[PDB]
This record gives sequence, C-alpha cells and structure tokens, in this order.
Amino acid sequence: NRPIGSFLFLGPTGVGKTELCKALANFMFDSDEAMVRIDMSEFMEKHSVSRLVGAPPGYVGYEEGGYLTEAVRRRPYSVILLDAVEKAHPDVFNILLQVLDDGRLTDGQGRTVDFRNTVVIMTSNLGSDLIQERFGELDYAHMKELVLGVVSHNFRPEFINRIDEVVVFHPLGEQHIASIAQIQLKRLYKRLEERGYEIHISDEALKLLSENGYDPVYGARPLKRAIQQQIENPLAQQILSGELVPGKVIRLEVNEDRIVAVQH
Amino acid sequence: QALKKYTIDLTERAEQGKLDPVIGRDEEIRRTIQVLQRRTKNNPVLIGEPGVGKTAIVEGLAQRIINGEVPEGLKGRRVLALDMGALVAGAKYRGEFEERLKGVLNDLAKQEGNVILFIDALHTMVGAGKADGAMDAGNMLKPALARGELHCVGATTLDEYRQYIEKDAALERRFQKVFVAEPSVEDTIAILRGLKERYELHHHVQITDPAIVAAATLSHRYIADRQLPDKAIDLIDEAASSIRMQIDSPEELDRLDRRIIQLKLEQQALMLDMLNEELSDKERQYSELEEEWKAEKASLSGTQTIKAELEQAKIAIEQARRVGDLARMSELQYGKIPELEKQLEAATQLEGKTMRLLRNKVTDAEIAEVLARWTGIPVSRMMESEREKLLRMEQELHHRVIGQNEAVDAVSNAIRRSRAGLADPNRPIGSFLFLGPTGVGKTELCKALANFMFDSDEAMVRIDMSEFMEKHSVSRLVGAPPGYVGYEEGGYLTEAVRRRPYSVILLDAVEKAHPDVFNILLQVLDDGRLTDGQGRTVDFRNTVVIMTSNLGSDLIQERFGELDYAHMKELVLGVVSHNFRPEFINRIDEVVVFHPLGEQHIASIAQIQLKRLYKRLEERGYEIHISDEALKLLSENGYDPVYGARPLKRAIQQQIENPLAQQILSGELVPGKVIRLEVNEDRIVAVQH
Amino acid sequence: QALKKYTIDLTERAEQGKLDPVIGRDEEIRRTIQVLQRRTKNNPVLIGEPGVGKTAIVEGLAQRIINGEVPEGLKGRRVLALDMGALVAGAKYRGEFEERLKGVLNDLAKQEGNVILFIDALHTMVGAGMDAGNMLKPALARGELHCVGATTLDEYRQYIEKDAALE
Amino acid sequence: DLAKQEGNVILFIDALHTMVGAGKADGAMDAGNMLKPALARGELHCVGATTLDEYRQYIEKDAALE
Ligand SMILES: Nc1ncnc2c1ncn2[C@@H]1O[C@H](COP(=O)(O)OP(=O)(O)OP(O)(O)=S)[C@@H](O)[C@H]1O
Ligand SMILES: Nc1ncnc2c1ncn2[C@@H]1O[C@H](COP(=O)(O)OP(=O)(O)OP(O)(O)=S)[C@@H](O)[C@H]1O
Ligand SMILES: Nc1ncnc2c1ncn2[C@@H]1O[C@H](COP(=O)(O)OP(=O)(O)OP(O)(O)=S)[C@@H](O)[C@H]1O
Ligand SMILES: Nc1ncnc2c1ncn2[C@@H]1O[C@H](COP(=O)(O)OP(=O)(O)OP(O)(O)=S)[C@@H](O)[C@H]1O
Repeated sequence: NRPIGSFLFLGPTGVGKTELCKALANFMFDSDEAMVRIDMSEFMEKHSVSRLVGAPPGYVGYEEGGYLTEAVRRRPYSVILLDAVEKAHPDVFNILLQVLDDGRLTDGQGRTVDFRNTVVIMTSNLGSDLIQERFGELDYAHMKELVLGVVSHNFRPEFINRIDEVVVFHPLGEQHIASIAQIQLKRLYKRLEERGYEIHISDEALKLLSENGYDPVYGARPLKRAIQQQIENPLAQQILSGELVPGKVIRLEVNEDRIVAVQH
Repeated sequence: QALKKYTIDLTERAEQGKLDPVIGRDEEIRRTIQVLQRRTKNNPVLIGEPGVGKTAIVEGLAQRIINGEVPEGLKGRRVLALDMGALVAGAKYRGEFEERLKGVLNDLAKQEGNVILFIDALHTMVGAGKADGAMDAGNMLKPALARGELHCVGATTLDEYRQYIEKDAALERRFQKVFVAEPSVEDTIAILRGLKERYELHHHVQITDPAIVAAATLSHRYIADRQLPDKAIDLIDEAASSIRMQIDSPEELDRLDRRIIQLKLEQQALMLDMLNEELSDKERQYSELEEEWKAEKASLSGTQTIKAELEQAKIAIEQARRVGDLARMSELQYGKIPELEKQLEAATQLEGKTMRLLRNKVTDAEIAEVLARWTGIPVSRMMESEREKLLRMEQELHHRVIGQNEAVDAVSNAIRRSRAGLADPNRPIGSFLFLGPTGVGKTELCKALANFMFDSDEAMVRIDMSEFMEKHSVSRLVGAPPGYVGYEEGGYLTEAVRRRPYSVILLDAVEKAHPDVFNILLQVLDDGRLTDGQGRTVDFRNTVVIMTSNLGSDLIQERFGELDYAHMKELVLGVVSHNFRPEFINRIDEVVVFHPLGEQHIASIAQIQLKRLYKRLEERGYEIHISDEALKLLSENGYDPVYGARPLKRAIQQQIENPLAQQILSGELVPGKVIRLEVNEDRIVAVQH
Repeated sequence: QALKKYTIDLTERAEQGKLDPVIGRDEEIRRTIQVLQRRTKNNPVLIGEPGVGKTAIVEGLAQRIINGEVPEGLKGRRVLALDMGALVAGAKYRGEFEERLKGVLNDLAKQEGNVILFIDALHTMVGAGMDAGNMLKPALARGELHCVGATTLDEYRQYIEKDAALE
Repeated sequence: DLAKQEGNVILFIDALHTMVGAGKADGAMDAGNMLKPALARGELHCVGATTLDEYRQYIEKDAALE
C-alpha cells in the first residue's frame, strides 16, 4: 500500500544527489533520460499542481491530463525525481501526501493511476548551514535528528511522517574529489575517443587539479569547471589548429603552472 | 471473392520483396506471436510513439512467416491488410458499411483460422462507422474478438490510443497491449547497418559506415522532434538525395557556362578580336568537363545496375532457400556472389579513380550538411575560413569590442569548445554572469557575439529581467499551467528555443527581479531541459545563457585600482553571496568583472562610432573625412567614469547628427564630395570639397 | 476517370504556354526536387503566407519539366494538382467523400508511379469528418504517391503538429 | 457551348457561395466543382454577386476561388 521507497535527501549542492538518482536510472534502465523528473522549483505558485495532476473537467487542457499521471499510467516502474522541492510553494506537498500515503492519485479524468512500483525520491538542498556547521565531530544520527528538526521547521509535521528514510549528505574530502576527477577524465576520454584522439595524462596533473578544484564549500562543480577551463581550453585550442594528429599518444603533461599536451 | 475487394495480402508483397527487412526485434515479435496463438483474445495491439516501426513489426512478422522462422502453428498463415479506406467507401445507404464488414467477418470465419488480420490506426476503425445513430465497426467487432475468431493485429500512436480507444472500454480490453520500446542508439546503428543496401538501390550511390554511426550519434543528440530510427533514416536518405542531384547537376560547369555566355555576349557586342579563340578554348574546356561528367555518370550507372543485380541475386537465393531447388543454390552462390563482389569492388575503385569533379559516397560531412541545414545546429567539420575565423575569435571581438579582455577570452574559450565539441552533453554550452558598471558594452558584447555566430545582431532572445519584479513572471516566460489562461499558447522562452534550437539567450538587468526568479535558471543550467506548461521538455544544451548585472559596480569603480583580478573576483563573488543564493552560483561558468573604461578605449569607441557612421552614410552615399581635433574634443567633452560610455554616445549623437542632417537635406551636402568634419570654435563643421 | 473529374494537367497548360514563366526561387525548387526523389517520405510541403506564389513555384517546376532540367527520375512524369474542397463539398451521407478519395488513389496506382501530385490547403485536409489523412496514410508512407503541400506557418503549427503521420 | 463561343458569352450567375456550398447531388455533381475547371480554363469570364459575409464564408477560403 505504499510506494517502494520515498526518500528525502539533503545537503549542500553539488555533492551527488541528482547523480545518485541518475545513477539509479542509468542502472535500472541504462538511461538517465528514462525516469520522471518533476522540476519542483518551478512550482512557486499554486497552479502547477494543476499541471502535474491535470486540469479538471470544464477547463482548458482537459483531455491530456497532468504530466505525472500520463507517464506513470504508461510506464508503471519508473523512478521519480522531484528535485529542489524546498522552493515549491510550501503547500504543493499535499498532492504528495496522497502520493506517499498510498500512491494512487485522483487525476483529472478520474482514473486512479497507481504509483506503488515507482520510487519517489525527493532531493532538497536545505542542508547548507547545519551540515557545513557541524558535520565535523558529529555522528550520522544526531545530524539526522537536528536537520530533521530543521525540515520540521520548514515543511509540515504531516509530511515527514510519510517519508521512508531521510538520508542526509556530507561535504566531500579531497581524495573523494580526486576520484571524481578520475571519473571526469574517464568521460573526457569517452567524448574525445568518439572524435578519435588517444589521450593520456600526467598523474601529477591529477594532484595539480586537486590543488585547483578543491574547496569544501561548493561541492564538486568547482572541480568540474576547473577541469573545463584548465584542461579543455588549451586542449580545444590546440585541436582547432589542425595540430593534433589523430593516433598520437596525447599525454596531458604538466607545465610549470599549467597542463600541456604532447604529439608523440 | 469479397476478400480481395477490401483487403490486401501482405505476404503477396513479401513475395514481391518490396518491404524493409526488419532487424532486431526478436522480443516483441515473439511476444506478438504468443498473443496471436491464444484460445481467446487473438488481439495484439502495437503501442508506441510514432516512427518506431510498428508497421514494420508486422511487416517483419510477414517476412518471418514467408521465410518460415515461426513456430509450426503459424506455418501456413495469411496476414491481410484490412483497409478502412476500402470499407467506408460508398456506404451512403443505411446498412451498407455493416454489410461489407460482416461479409468480411463471415468470410474470415470461412478461412478456418488460418488468416491473421492486420489493421493500422485501430482508433480510426473505432470511429469508422460511428454515424449519428448508426453502427460502427466497434460494436460489430465487440463479439468477434471476445471470442476471438478474428485474429486482429493493432497499430497506434500512444496519445491517440489514450484519447480514442480508451474512451471505449469494451474494445479497450478486447486487445492486449504490446508496449513497443523506443529502440536504443546501438540497435538503431544495427538497423541502419541493415537498411543500407535498399537505399543504395534507390539513390544509385554508396554509403560509408562511419557516416552511418555518426548519423546515429548526431540524430540522437541534437534533434528532439522525431524519434529513432526514423530521423536517422531521414538524414541518410536526404544526404543521398543531395548527392544524387550533385551528380546530375556541376559548379565548375556552371562557371564555365556563365563564362562562355558572357564572352559570347561580349563578342557579339564587339561585332582586335581574340575572343573567338578564348571562347573556343573555354567551350572546349567546358566540353571536356562535361564529357568527364558523362563518363562518371555512365560509370556509376553501370556500377549501380550490377549492384542491383547482386541484390536480386540475394533475393533469388533466398527464394531458392524457401522453395528448395538443388542446382540453384550452389549455382547462384558460387557463381553470382564472388564475381559480382569482385567486379563491384573493381567498379568502386574505378569510381574512386574517375570521380574528380564530384563525389559519390555518403560521408559524414554530407550528413552534417543535412543536419545543419535541416534545423540549425552548427555541426559540420570545419572548413578553413570558419575555423581560422574561430581561431581569431578574440581579434574579431576587438574589431568591435575594445577593452574588457576577460570576457573576450571567456566567450572565445566557450565557443571554441562548442564548435570543438567538447561540451558536456548534460549542460548547455555557455553559462555566464557579467558584473560591471552602467554602460560598458556588455549588451553590445553579446550582440557582437550573436553577430559572430549568426551574422545577425538581434537574432537572440533577449528576455529582460527588469520587467520581472514579482513572482508571476516565471509564469510569463515558461508558460501557464492547464486550466488557467495561458495553456493554449505555451510559454515564451520555451517556444523561442523550440523554434530556434541554437540561440544565444540574454537575461539582462538580472539584479532587478525577486530572488526566486532564478529557479528556471537552475533547471536550465542543471540539464538543459525545461518543461513548459504543456508538459514536454525543451532542449537547451545547444544554447548559451548570459546574465548582465551591475551589483558590485560601486566596488568595481572603487577598487579596480590597487587590486589584481583574483581578489576582485573573490570579493565580488562574496557580494553575489550576499545577494543571490549559493545554490545558484555554483552553476555559473565564469563570472567576469568589468573594469571602468580608460580614455584610450573611449577614443577607440569614438572611432568605432565614426566607422559605423561612415558605414551608414556611405550606405547613404557620402564620402566623409574628419579633422581628428574634433575627435579629440569630443573625447574631452564626453568623459565620465561614473556613467560609462553612453554620455559619449549622446554627445556624438547630438553634436554630430544635428548639423549633419541639418545640412544634408538642404542640398548643401552633395554625395561624392569630400566631407571633412572640421571644427567650429566650440562645435563641428563639415565642408563640401 | 476522377483525374478528368478533379485534377489539372499543368504540364498541358505550360506545354501550351498558358502559364507564367516563373522567375527565380531556384534553391527552393532544387530542394523540392531533392525531396521528390527520395525513397520514403516523398512529400514536400510549402510553408509561406498565401500570395507568395507557392502555386507558381510548382508551376515553374512544371515548366522546368517541360524544359527537362530535371534529374533522371522525373523525365516523363505528369504533375497534377488537386483541392480538398472539391472532395469535402459532396458529403451528403457517410461514405461519399471517401469513395472519391479511394478512386483517386486507384487512378494514382493505375498510372503506376508516373504522376506527381499537388495538393494545397493541407490544413484543410486535417478536418473533413477518420476523414482524410488516414486514407492517404499508406500512399504517403509507401512511396506510391508524391504529394506536394502548400500552406501557411500558422496553420502548420496549428494543424500539422497534431497527427504525426501528417507530420 | 462556352467552349464553342470561347469567351464570347459573358455569363452572369449571382450567389457564388450558394452555387458552391449548396448544390448537393446524389451520385452526381454540382455546378461549382464542374465549373471550377472553367476557372482554370479561361472559358468563363463570368460575374458574381453576393453579400459581405457569405463571400468570406464560402469563397475566400478556397485558393482557386480566391
Ligand atoms: N559524488 C559524485 N559522483 C559523481 N559526480 C558527481 C558527484 N558529486 C557531484 N558530481 C557531479 O557534479 C554535479 C553536481 O551534482 P548534483 O547532485 O547535480 O548537485 P546536487 O548536489 O544535486 O545539488 P542540486 O541538485 O544541484 S540543488 C553532478 O551532476 C555530477 O556531474
Ligand atoms: N527495425 C526496423 N527494421 C526495419 N525497418 C525499420 C525498423 N525500424 C524502423 N524501420 C523503418 O522506419 C520507418 C518508420 O516506421 P513506421 O512503422 O513507418 O512507423 P510507424 O510504425 O508506421 O508509426 P507511425 O505512427 O505510422 S510513423 C519505416 O519505413 C520502417 O520500415
Ligand atoms: N570595448 C568596447 N568596445 C565597443 N563599444 C564599447 C566598449 N565598451 C563599451 N562600449 C559601448 O558602451 C555602450 C554602453 O554599453 P551597454 O552594454 O550598451 O550598456 P551596458 O554595458 O549593458 O550597461 P547597462 O547596465 O546596460 S547601462 C555600448 O553602446 C557599447 O558600444
Ligand atoms: N518566382 C516567381 N516569379 C514570378 N512571379 C512569381 C514568383 N513567385 C511568385 N510569383 C507571383 O506570386 C503570385 C501569387 O499567386 P499565387 O500563386 O496564387 O500565390 P501563392 O504564392 O501560390 O499563395 P496562394 O495560396 O496561391 S494565394 C503569382 O501570380 C506569381 O506571379
């Protein structure tokens, strides 16, 4: 009688929340863009209720339903992402009270689309102050309790009765970000091998990127745009010369203060 | 017999071999055959978004029956294409459609369960005979399908299944769903690898497999309108059409023919000569190029005829596999396959020798031509002028934007990565924040970027945030939900990008709005997807989002001196941390800061205004020079760092345009005269010499 | 012979010089010829406000066929135009529009891949009574018809984005 | 007979919209679609007469009848 699992993730941004959800979808179907993603930060007024569940009889777009009950009448085993849900108009969640109580849903035309094989995931980012304040020297449990009280300030007490487990994230350490950088260089090797260039890297350049992209306060995206600038710009610079012969081992080796490529 | 009067044997057309061979699809065709051989409800329906080959699934069914790859219970079946266009035809008298239809019913009951009924657009049959107080085929196929002596096979679009058949619940549960899946990218690759030879039989040309896999990759990433594999099919066919018409065209022959008609008109006007000889040489060159064109056409024609005979050999040896002739098998194989393969490869390398003027094979460059023309994504491999133009992006910017090198370098890096193709396929291309004082060329920078990319100034969806100073304006720009008023229209920005896929978006004056207008921006910079009111996504990955605010401008003019760039960006980034939400400023690519202008740049800007002024007035047709003392005095009269460049602009505007157009329409300023913009004692004078 | 009942041999008219020697527009004519020599999806539509002479563009194409400027799939074809209002206006009862429509398709298959069709008012063909697009669905899909559209951009975004087979 | 005179006879028929959108016949045609050839055959220099509204209803919507 309840859907499979209904989780409220927390944290500061850029730590992997959306990636956990997309990792689930890219596991469960081998696709990021086969899921249901309702961008809940749009819902700053009380209308988009009537875009997700449909508009009642005697109104405009009647015979095409909401967005949610369409594609969960279609594919009964999906995994919903409701990202950034803390910026909705704070009573859009009563729709979600039905959704997480039983996972039937009274739509426009009346047909109770049934959710109970579809993972509701909510991902907020309320955990800025509290997690950046006291993730050090605290356990998982008291953090969960205290930010749970914080969300009780924000949401309704009606609501977190429903949520299956409110798992709370932590900011990243440096070695984590080095592994992130490993993954980013793997996807770069992916994007450039499709274009056709064998590229290696100085392993020291990993450490220079660790010196580059690290800050504990913004999550993993500073690493990403540091990779963007301080790798791609000399790379796509020298590519557009016609300089880089395909087939050569393009080892990304460090400069004195930068990273350079070789053609050997 | 009433059967051929309204139906079409598909297995007839399979024996014709006109049909697409269907590759992949073991799972749904096995599933459809399982739903065919039941006791009751002999009624599979094919459901999925259009283009995914639902017609081809039944066609591949018929091909596997004729080829005999089915279970034994179907060996002997007859798939028939029932036709609503046959059945509705002349039913103007009462009880005429129903008479025809029940004739079909009883004659398929005659067939002793050896016939499979195929209908496309089953919703059309549901609303087929539904006249005002009559009987349709819906309430006539209600009995013959709950018993299921009539082995129906359905085909529908997903939305109109929902509107049309699910209105009628009894004929909803007569049928079993088969949810036909969106085929994968790699399955699409395989299907395109199979469908090559039929297309080459059509377009008389050849196709290269990297262009095939590139067609799959490009069509899957950049379009969002149609669905796989159909859009890839259309790319391939469209490139083959362009190549066929390049073959039967050529452009050097066009230049030589325009040259010989120009020299012929000149020679007839002259009737010293020499032009009889020049015209004879050019017409001989044109005739040799034309004869080369005809030789290439004859060569590719013979190559295509023998490739067509190869494909007929493939069809004939499959007919020998079904029928079972003895000498035909080894004869067709060991004779017809290796000699036609080796001389078809000999004709292919002969083409590679003789094709000089034109092209013959389908290459990825042709595919990317079709894709760039087809919607507007700048895909193709770089020619020299555009690529070296891109390498000198910074130079072209400072052809129009003196000063503020930071943003020049930033956007230059952005678009070099874009046309380089190293962007993130889950983020848009450009995502920037501009912070500077009032009037320092930010808007004109972005306008020049548009004019670089597009040769157009305002083909950019400038959406000014200054209007948006309460919360509703998100629902201005993205749409309004169903039920309320703005559902019928759709949003503004979302239709802007769905119209022009590859654009440059500005969010000017982005200090003005309430701080929660920045949530659509979060979704945009998250995935490049945006869902408007009607409930569909719109691709923003091939776009560029740009914001221009003026937050720390007081601190900029205060402390651009005695600071580097790093502490500048650090302190003003903290200033944005005062203003905006930190959840947002993670998303931004670079937040460049704009220093106030220096007087040298101000003089350069004045030079730019003189250049565009000379441009517009030479369009008017005037030859205008200047005493540079007037430039110096205009520079001296229009300097204020607190207000930016536009005071110089209005000073130029007034103190130049007023005496100018004051004396133009007087007839004083005559075109063709040297117009020296000299000075008055405190003003500007122009002379006519 | 519904071709005698509903169609106009424009090749006859320009063959007798009845028509405009239409000037220019050669890039678009060429892209239409590109579309008209495909294997599938063999139907161009023409998007523009009425009075820009899309009719005349097809007319100039027909004059080029009279000239024989075409590639080797079009030499010998006969371009014939058709209205939908000539078909809708005779619908007293059920099944009278559609006998005409299928007899049209019987003449089209009867000429055996030799006739290029023109139809303007494509957005009209959306609504006639299912009614019209579904009977033309196989011949539009299976290469056995070479329909040429003519409509306006507003009617394109209003009508033709609805039926995907119509797209 | 119009082909016999070749534009010598200049006919008049008022209420063109009536002659287009009301001539219903069973297994038979109207005057509208049988004389719509004479539109694009030049044997028809005919004159009409209507009201402001019905012209816009049944005449301006067709291309040839425009
Ligand atoms: N642990 C991680 N593993 C892999 N990639 C990561 C990880 N953390 C961040 N990233 C990358 O950085 C991006 C930011 O992660 P997100 O989860 O999208 O941000 P967030 O933490 O969800 O906060 P929001 O959703 O943006 S409010 C991801 O899309 C990945 O590209
Ligand atoms: N796996 C496949 N094998 C063979 N042909 C295929 C395959 N997938 C797609 N096609 C071809 O792609 C085209 C599109 O498929 P269609 O069946 O025509 O689309 P559809 O199933 O008819 O759906 P709609 O609504 O009619 S577009 C046809 O020409 C098919 O032959
Ligand atoms: N380096 C430059 N090269 C060329 N023109 C420049 C340069 N710097 C400033 N300008 C001019 O400065 C004028 C004012 O700048 P704008 O971008 O129009 O105003 P702004 O910079 O957007 O600031 P606000 O907030 O709009 S007042 C423009 O007309 C530019 O032509
Ligand atoms: N390339 C061209 N050369 C000469 N005249 C042209 C050309 N293109 C269009 N025209 C003129 O445009 C006029 C418009 O007439 P129509 O063909 O009826 O207009 P249309 O562009 O077809 O749109 P509608 O729906 O038919 S009003 C024709 O009479 C032509 O003379």
